[PDB]
Amino acid sequence: MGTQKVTPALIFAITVATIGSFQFGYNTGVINAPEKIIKEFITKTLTDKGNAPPSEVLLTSLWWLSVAIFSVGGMIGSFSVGLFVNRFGRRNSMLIVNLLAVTGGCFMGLCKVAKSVEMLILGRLVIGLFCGLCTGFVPMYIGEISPTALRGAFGTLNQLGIVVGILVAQIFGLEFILGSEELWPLLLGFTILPAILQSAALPFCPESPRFLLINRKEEENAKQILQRLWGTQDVSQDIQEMKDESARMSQEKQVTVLELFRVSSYRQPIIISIVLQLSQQLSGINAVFYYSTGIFKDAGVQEPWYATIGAGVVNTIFTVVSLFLVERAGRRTLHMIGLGGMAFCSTLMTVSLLLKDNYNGMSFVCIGAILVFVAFFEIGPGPIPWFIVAELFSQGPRPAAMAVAGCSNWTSNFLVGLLFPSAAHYLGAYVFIIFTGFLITFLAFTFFKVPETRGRTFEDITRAFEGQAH
Ligand SMILES: CCCCCCCC/C=C/CCCCCCCC(=O)OC[C@H](O)CO
Ligand SMILES: CCCCCCCC/C=C\CCCCCCCC(=O)OC[C@H](O)CO
Ligand SMILES: CCCCCCCC/C=C\CCCCCCCC(=O)OC[C@H](O)CO
Ligand SMILES: OC[C@H]1O[C@H](O)[C@H](O)[C@@H](O)[C@@H]1O
Repeated sequence: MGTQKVTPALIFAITVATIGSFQFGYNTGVINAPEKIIKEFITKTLTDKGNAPPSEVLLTSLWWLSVAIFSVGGMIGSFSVGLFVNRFGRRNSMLIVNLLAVTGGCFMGLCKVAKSVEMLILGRLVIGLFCGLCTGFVPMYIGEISPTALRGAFGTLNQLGIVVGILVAQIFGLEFILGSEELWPLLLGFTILPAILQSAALPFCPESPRFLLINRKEEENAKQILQRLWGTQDVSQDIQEMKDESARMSQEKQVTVLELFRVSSYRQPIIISIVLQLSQQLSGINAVFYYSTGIFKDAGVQEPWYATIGAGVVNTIFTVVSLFLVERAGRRTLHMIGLGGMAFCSTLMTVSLLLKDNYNGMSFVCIGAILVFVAFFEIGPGPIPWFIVAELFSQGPRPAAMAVAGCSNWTSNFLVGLLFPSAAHYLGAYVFIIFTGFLITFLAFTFFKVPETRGRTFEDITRAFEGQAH
């Protein structure tokens, strides 16, 4: 660490940033529990306005839209971060977009008294736009303000917020809390509250000193912010690394999305970045989490909702585990262990499901395979892809790279949700071998293609990619 310290100022800045991480997880998970309540609302709204009750095809379509419009907004929002972070800075970008969070949350809080299914859909679209921007803003901000030796650990706090957000959404979704016919608008409108908290706290967070020095050429301002955030007057190594990056950025054209696919020096890290996002989403994690309740039920769990909250607890615990390991073990090891362990668990889900009606006891194996699958996911493929893109690029290309990577994350998220019900319909229990195939494929890619970034400066990582490109 040299003289660099973890100050209360640093903890404060990063915690406040990860409120957007909490928003992404909360809004990802909140919609699942009140599904029947919300379909009832859709039917009652369509009839109360005169129309004939929806068929189940129509109800399913409108519910699918209510869920999926979120991912569409996330695809658009994540791809749009480059429009914000260089124009307003990283800190102010997070501040401004909470207008989206409050607006989207109000559309969802008010759709029932407005008797407006459109307002529900618009809300989920707006909150997806917000969350898409967040999933880009937060790791960029944390990656740019963390000490190098702790960039991975601090990067994992983003995923910690996501999984804490999911767990809170599951808990609030319990019917004796907010997941009731009366209170489900509050379950969705809750997202306004973190946003108000974060917006109150963000002015007191520092701008990224890398943004200030490199993008804005304010060396003295950056240096002062670094000295306070890290609790030391000696920041010469880091300042000089930033001046190196500033010199490099000055000598290369402004980076565009398309250019990331033309320049050889950028093509390797952007392929890595995109592939690592796929390895997260094409693990099937959101298919496994969402369908876990029905799988638990078919395995005999008498109260399957508490087993899914158990999965959410496991999801949180092993994010903390990854947090305390990623600087020791490094990115490669944790990510590969997660992919490999998930490969085993998804395969075991297929095997247990195929045998459980014949072999007494395999039901307990289905239950364990789901829970262990989630633990392995959070060892690496959960947290690492969200923060790794920030450390794979230097200052100039990072916003356009994270726009692309994040969009690929949301798009593959969408594609799993789009295609999984059909594949499960044809393949039954074999559907999880599809995720096994991706997991194994991406484990091979990781072992052969993903450099170790732990404890390395951005300049050192970028130089290695340029050396390879030569
Ligand atoms: C000033 C007026 C504000 C209005 C008052 C309403 C505030 C109530 C909000 C409660 C939930 C907030 C949850 C915020 C999310 C916590 C972030 C997190 O989970 O941390 C991630 C990781 O641990 C790295 O810190
Ligand atoms: C739980 C009561 C059962 C009755 C209602 C059945 C639906 C709930 C099923 C799983 C909840 C999982 C919540 C945790 C969040 C999972 C993460 C996720 O990806 O959500 C799925 C996707 O957003 C949208 O399909
Ligand atoms: C007839 C289809 C079922 C009715 C609607 C329920 C499905 C969720 C709706 C859109 C998925 C949006 C894509 C992003 C969602 C995350 C991936 C996911 O959750 O996959 C599981 C999903 O429930 C399915 O496979
Ligand atoms: O905890 C798992 C959640 O976080 C992951 O990093 C993904 O961003 C999200 O799709 C998933 O539902």
